[PDB]
Amino acid sequence: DTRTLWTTPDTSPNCTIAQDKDSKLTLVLTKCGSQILANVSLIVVAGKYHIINNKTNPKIKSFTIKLLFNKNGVLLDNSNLGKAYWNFRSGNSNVSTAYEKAIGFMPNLVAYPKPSNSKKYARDIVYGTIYLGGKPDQPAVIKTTFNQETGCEYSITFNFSWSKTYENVEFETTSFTFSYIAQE
Amino acid sequence: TRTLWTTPDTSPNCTIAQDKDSKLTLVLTKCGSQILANVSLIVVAGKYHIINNKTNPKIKSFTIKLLFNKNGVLLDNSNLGKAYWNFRSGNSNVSTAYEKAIGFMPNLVAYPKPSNSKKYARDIVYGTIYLGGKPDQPAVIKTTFNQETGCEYSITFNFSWSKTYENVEFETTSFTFSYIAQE
Amino acid sequence: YDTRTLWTTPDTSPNCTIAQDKDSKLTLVLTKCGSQILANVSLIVVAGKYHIINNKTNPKIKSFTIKLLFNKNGVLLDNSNLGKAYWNFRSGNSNVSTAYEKAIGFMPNLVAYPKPSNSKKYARDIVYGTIYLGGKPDQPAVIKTTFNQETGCEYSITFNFSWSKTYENVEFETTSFTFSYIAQE
Ligand SMILES: CC(=O)N[C@H]1[C@H]([C@H](O)[C@H](O)CO)O[C@@](O)(C(=O)O)C[C@@H]1O
Ligand SMILES: CC(=O)N[C@H]1[C@H]([C@H](O)[C@H](O)CO)O[C@@](O)(C(=O)O)C[C@@H]1O
Ligand SMILES: CC(=O)N[C@H]1[C@H]([C@H](O)[C@H](O)CO)O[C@@](O)(C(=O)O)C[C@@H]1O
Ligand SMILES: [Zn+2]
Ligand SMILES: [Zn+2]
Ligand SMILES: [Zn+2]
Repeated sequence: DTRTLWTTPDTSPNCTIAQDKDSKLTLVLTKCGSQILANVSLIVVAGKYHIINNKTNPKIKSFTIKLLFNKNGVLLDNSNLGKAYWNFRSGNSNVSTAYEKAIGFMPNLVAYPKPSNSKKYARDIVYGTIYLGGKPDQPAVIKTTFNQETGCEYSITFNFSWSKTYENVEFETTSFTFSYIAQE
Repeated sequence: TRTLWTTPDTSPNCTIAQDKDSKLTLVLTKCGSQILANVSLIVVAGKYHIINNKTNPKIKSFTIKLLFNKNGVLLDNSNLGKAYWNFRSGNSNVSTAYEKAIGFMPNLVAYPKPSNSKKYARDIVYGTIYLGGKPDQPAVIKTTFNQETGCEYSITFNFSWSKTYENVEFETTSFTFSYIAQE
Repeated sequence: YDTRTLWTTPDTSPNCTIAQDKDSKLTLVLTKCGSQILANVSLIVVAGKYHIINNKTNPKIKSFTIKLLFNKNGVLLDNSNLGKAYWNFRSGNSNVSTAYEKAIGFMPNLVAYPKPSNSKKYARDIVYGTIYLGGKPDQPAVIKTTFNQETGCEYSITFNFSWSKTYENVEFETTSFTFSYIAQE
């Protein structure tokens, strides 16, 4: 109702992009009535997307992190984010019990409809720019899409892409804030 | 009572050039002293539906105005229609039109009404939305608080672009901003 | 009395020292929404070095920083650029009668944004944004907000204002920027 659904703010890897637990996705979802206030950042610690080099690897330009939810708002097992520490805040960590329901934290289906025969509108997307290493001249685009995945009831997906040729740049980002209309 | 919105549907509610030619999706959530705001626009017909700058070089901007009285009631003078601007009830509105919404109005000390005194830029918020969800099609959304005359409160959205777009449908991604509330 | 809001008040009375005493008004509003702080910021320089920007006359004037430093209790330290006099909890459009003793719930989270130490420094304690001088679209200036990266304090929120363009006689008064950060409690 007014609680926080988050990933914990530690640096302990909780996310799988290319290989297992290669990244820490810090995501904090806070319910303010009909809108959800969201704060996001990413640290890649290992694998394909850890150290970006577009001189040696020119085709590594984008990747996606998917969060898939069922009818009750529980994170599905096939999401990129691990189910382990995706829960309500208890202090600096989480409560002992994994949550039953989080429908109030899901994106609104009327505002952000699933793919169908009807006309797809752009309002289910939010664009933002974060910066690698905190450097102002190293931007990367974060594209957030609501409810556009199949095999779920609700989805939040993060697409990270860049158009610059980076040479040995560690992929860890500044933080970005956005919001979206809630289901309940 | 914590949310003022246009309804999350796609039923056209806004007049830019011709009558009801657009859908302005605006949600205002009260968070104490600040109002969390989320906004997108879909133009369905008329002058600003399919943008062609190579045919029409002058069509580069337009403004949607919301004008309020002392009680925070929307005026029929505004670009957005009064019919579907109300407090949240599920995925729709309350059956009765609201009487007072001063808590949702932009703070007068922070954003003063037009007057002989100095005008500061802090009553403006700048954002970038994208047409058709395409990253290579940016358009500027300029939000201004309490800068219209003939009303007590106002939130205006100015859409502008500097790129030459050919056959591009004006339907936008969402943008989130906030402002200081009157009470 | 509103304990869910820490602000400078939304007036235009100089409260901040960048180059000379009270040369600016920093309007900052911190609204607590559970474990996230919704923040709203703008800057008006009224006098001194950074008031009227002329980069043709003064090529090197391209940046400045406004620092807010806090102790263990979340009280603003006097060596901060922002004056303590009107940094308080909200009462109407003004502040409460007496200065606050605690505001830990408004401080940046320490696990999320750790104090300078021997550990690996992560970029997530930075929020980048762009505001505009005079409200003109062709006059951008980058606002860089960093959490808990100053030494000599327990908490800190710093605002670095910088620009790349050569501005000639431009009054440094900005549009508003909204962001959020994870709260300590
Ligand atoms: C934080 C920020 O806004 N950075 C922007 C920078 C800076 O204006 C300059 O590098 C001066 O620091 O310019 C860019 O064109 C770039 O480098 O790709 C876009 C980027 O978004
Ligand atoms: C979402 C986003 O930030 N898009 C930006 C794009 C993309 O960086 C590139 O098109 C790579 O896809 O580049 C622009 O110069 C453009 O096309 O006008 C600015 C625009 O704001
Ligand atoms: C509000 C906004 O996005 N302004 C942007 C402007 C405008 O697109 C053009 O001036 C057209 O008015 O273009 C810039 O390249 C510039 O002038 O430095 C970046 C700046 O951020
Ligand atoms: Zn690393
Ligand atoms: Zn259309
Ligand atoms: Zn001045």
